[PDB]
Amino acid sequence: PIVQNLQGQMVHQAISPRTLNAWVKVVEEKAFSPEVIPMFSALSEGATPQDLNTMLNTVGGHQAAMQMLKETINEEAAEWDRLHPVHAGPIAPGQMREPRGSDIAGTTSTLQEQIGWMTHNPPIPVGEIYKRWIILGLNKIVRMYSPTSILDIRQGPKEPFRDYVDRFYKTLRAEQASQEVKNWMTETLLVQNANPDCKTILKALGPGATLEEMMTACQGV
Amino acid sequence: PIVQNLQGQMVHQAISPRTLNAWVKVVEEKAFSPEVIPMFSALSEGATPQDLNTMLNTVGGHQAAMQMLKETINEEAAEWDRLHPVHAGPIAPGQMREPRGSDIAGTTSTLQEQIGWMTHNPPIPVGEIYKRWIILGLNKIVRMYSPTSILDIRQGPKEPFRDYVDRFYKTLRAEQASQEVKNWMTETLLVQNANPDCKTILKALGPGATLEEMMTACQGV
Ligand SMILES: O=P(O)(O)O[C@H]1[C@H](OP(=O)(O)O)[C@@H](OP(=O)(O)O)[C@H](OP(=O)(O)O)[C@@H](OP(=O)(O)O)[C@H]1OP(=O)(O)O
Repeated sequence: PIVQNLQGQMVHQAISPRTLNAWVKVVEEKAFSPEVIPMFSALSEGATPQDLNTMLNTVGGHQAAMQMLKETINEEAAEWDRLHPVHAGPIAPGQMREPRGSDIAGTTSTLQEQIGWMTHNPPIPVGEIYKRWIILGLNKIVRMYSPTSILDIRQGPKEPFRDYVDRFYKTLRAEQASQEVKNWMTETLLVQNANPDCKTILKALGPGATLEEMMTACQGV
Repeated sequence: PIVQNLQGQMVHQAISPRTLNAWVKVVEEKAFSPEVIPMFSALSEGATPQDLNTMLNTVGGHQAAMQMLKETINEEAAEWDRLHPVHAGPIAPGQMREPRGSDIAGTTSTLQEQIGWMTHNPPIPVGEIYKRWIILGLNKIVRMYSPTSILDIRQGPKEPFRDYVDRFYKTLRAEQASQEVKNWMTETLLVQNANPDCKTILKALGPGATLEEMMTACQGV
């Protein structure tokens, strides 16, 4: 985080040990359930790339996943570097050097330049692009850790409908696809994969039946 | 048919050989299934009654069918004679005479007469009336040659609903009862005769359901 001192100049503030330990416990306990992404984005609000690096390195276990995240961050940094070629020439006192692909990731940047980049007007959000790369990696990790694809979620012969819907929507949350495909999956795959006992009821209800109506109608079975 | 020559005068043009060939194929191979009527009504596009008789001689091979067709033509001609009593008196020399029930049927008329009748301002259609009588006869023949009654169209244990609906509608179009009985058949007899699973879904769907919703809800069963 970045805060203003008494004089009003921006000063970095280290993350409290409570937040850091909460994030570490979330990563080590939850495996990589899909709710880690919102929790991470809530715990890392307006943080400098050094803070993100601390929040990532501090994790003790799940080292394979952190390695995959390292690979994804490196690929995104290389692509960004290719997109922005270096402008040769001395930097005027009124500006600062343009951050390269690895300057964003914090492997070759000091704290002061990172503070200066996004506190400048107009701002260049190093933190908000680094967090985008990290979240893009976490999406792949979460998708990998989820057991089964959405197309293989099937209600058992005896399973209650509420548990089946819970499994289906957990898997769909873990799924990686655009929003339109997710809407189609919600509309059709839910009815299509049900057990024979509830499939007839769901078809008889109609094509525009809301989730509440389906679950209250299939409550007994 | 009727065409305009190089001098702007309407002149009869004979039916091309392959159109008569197509009609002969329709008569001899379709076994008077309910689709003979649309194909006749297509092949006889704007034909003077001489061409209608030329196409009709093909049915002369079937003794019973031609007898039914001739009886219906004669009955409609008698009704036409009754409803249009011949007026005795002088007529404007710029107008043609009046077509008798045996002159709209091309039995006692010449080609120039029918050309003048059809190419008139306002036109007096003889081809269309003759075609309507022929279609009445063909409706009677198609009804006679039906293979099964509407009450015997029952979906099989595993026949898809689409095939059953197509069979049912073909049989209903052959039998051609009145309109209200047709609506009652479509609404109720269609649901009644279905196989147990589709019957269950259709009953649970509700009463007064359009065909689209029935076929959409009963798609994969
Ligand atoms: O009554 P037909 O002698 O068999 O005439 C047909 C007819 O031509 P017209 O109606 O212009 O006389 C076809 O026209 P369609 O209405 O089917 O389109 C045409 O076929 P094209 O459409 O391909 O022109 C075909 O011509 P073709 O011989 O090139 O197949 C031609 O048959 P004839 O040429 O033997 O008269």
